[PDB]
Formats: sequence, structure tokens, C-alpha cells
Amino acid sequence: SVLFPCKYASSGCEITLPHTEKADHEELCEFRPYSCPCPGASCKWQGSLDAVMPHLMHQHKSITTLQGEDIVFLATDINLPGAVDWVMMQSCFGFHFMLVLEKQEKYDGHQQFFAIVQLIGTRKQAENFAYRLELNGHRRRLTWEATPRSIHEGIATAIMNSDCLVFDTSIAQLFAENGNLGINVTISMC
Ligand SMILES: [Zn+2]
Ligand SMILES: [Zn+2]
Repeated sequence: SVLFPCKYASSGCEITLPHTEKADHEELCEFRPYSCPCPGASCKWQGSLDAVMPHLMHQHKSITTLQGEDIVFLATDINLPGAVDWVMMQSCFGFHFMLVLEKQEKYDGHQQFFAIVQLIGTRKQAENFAYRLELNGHRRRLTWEATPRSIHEGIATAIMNSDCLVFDTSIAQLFAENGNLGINVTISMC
């Protein structure tokens, strides 16, 4: 049983495991760098958790940040052929929750939206929360509630498995007013 240091020991991590069992700790390890949480898979910054807020303050100034624990995100122009994602930050409970709406294109000539929120915080910190996403309309409500993913884990593997609010364009137009979609976001503790 010959032991190896974790890949991220050069960041402070002091664990040593057998060459096989690296996988587990190696991507649960808190010393793993955080990738830029923006749904834009085009900004490939990395760095430490404390640095994430700086990096968005600096390189993603166009992100609207919202009041408190129950807000309404107005995603504008969801039917624009060019529009592909909306993003914004919600400040409550002394944390920040990044809300991202990703438009993707599948079988139809149409698109599906995916909506999910992540916590600016650890995997452990994120389990103490839940979030709810509401699309509201005339005698209609589509709701999704789940546990926000930590930015450490990311949303890509959750988008992949539809583990978030999921809708296509005809659902959008049911709830879209003009070309804008109002998404009620509620964060809570648990
Ligand atoms: Zn480690
Ligand atoms: Zn970035």
C-alpha cells in the first residue's frame, strides 16, 4: 500500500492515499481550485474560493446582483436567436447564490432552457440551503426546488442530467411576457 500526496498538496493539502483511491479525495478536496462559475464556458479563469468574488467583480461587471432571499430575475430577450445565457447574483444569508439560465439547442429547431443556482461556497456549506425556481403565469405555475450545487462541484454535470428546472421554448412563451421571462427565485435555509 504505497501512498501518494494529493494533486493539490501544493495548495496546502496534506492527505496521502494509495494510487488507486486518489479519484475520490482528488475532486472532493477543498484545496482543488474553483473554476469560473459563469455559464460562459469561455472564460477559463481558475483560482481560490475567496478569489471568485473578486474575479466576477473584475471580469464580469455586467452581472446584476439582487436584494435578498426572494427576488425576481427578469431574463430579457429569451427568444433572441443570439441569446444563450443569463446570469445574476443573489445576496442573502451572508452568502451569494449565482443564478444561471442556459439556453441550449436540441432535436427541434427550438431550444431548451436550463435553470439552476449554485452557492459561492463549499460543498458542505451548500447542503445547508435549498432554492426554489418559479415560472408564474395566468393560472399556471412551474416550480423546481432542490439543493443548490456548490461552485466547487459546478452545474455542468447537473445540466447534463436535467437536475435543475428544465423547459423548452413553448413553455417559455407560456410564461414569457413580451420577450422577457420572469423567474421567481427563493433561497432558504435547512
Ligand atoms: Zn487533497
Ligand atoms: Zn470568469
